[PDB]
Amino acid sequence: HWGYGKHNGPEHWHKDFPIAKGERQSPVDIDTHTAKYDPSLKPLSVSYDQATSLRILNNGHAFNVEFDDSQDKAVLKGGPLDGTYRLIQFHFHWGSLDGQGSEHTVDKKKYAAELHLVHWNTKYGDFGKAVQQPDGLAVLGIFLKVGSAKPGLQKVVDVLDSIKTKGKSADFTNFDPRGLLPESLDYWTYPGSLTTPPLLECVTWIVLKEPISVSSEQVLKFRKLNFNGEGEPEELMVDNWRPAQPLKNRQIKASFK
Ligand SMILES: CCCCc1ccc(S(N)(=O)=O)cc1
Ligand SMILES: [Zn+2]
Repeated sequence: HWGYGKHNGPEHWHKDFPIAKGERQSPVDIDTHTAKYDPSLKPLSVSYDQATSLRILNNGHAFNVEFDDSQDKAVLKGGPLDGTYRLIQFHFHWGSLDGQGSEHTVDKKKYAAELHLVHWNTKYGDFGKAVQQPDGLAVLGIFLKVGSAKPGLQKVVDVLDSIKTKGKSADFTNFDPRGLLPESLDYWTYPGSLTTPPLLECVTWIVLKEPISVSSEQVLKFRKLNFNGEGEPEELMVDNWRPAQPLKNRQIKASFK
């Protein structure tokens, strides 16, 4: 029954998921002055040209755009990563107001939202086995700020009316996630965790420095989704973000000088 409310939110999660107080939890604040350029990072490769989206689902916590990950169709390689990581889904976290919503922060700045493109390490065969490994997942995180509209987001925005409540899904084929990227692939990276229960410490985080701009109308439509199921009291799906967690014994590395 975890969620984002006062009675089931991030400050309660540790009771059922004690790893919430672990040594490599996410998100974190990215102190840009302390992060260090790492010459050992290889070029990052986002290869999404053959992506096969399938479906969009309101899971009661966010909405996921799901991909066919039965072959190496959309993959992430390079950067800090060893081997090949296959795209399985993306989703967002967002706020009730434009001044909050991101999970990672940059010098304590909160963005209006944060996109997570979730990938699993193909050496482990399936996502469920990958999440049991310290290098099982790679999540590409992209900040959203409110300004001009992001054209490649509009197809997502326009289907949300059909998945308003928890458990609803809709066909979402032929969506191109390349339309959600910014121009630059400059990034910060560090070892962390899933940001929702079960909070497993299996993620290499790659957080892009350049945000994408989305319009006020686009993010307003995110905020019309519901956490609740159909026929239940309406609880707007807003503020579905975990705050920054202690950095502990970690260093954030930058891909750029
Ligand atoms: C075991 C199922 C895990 C699903 C899940 C996938 C990704 C994230 S996030 N927000 O990108 O760290 C959270 C949860
Ligand atoms: Zn996420």
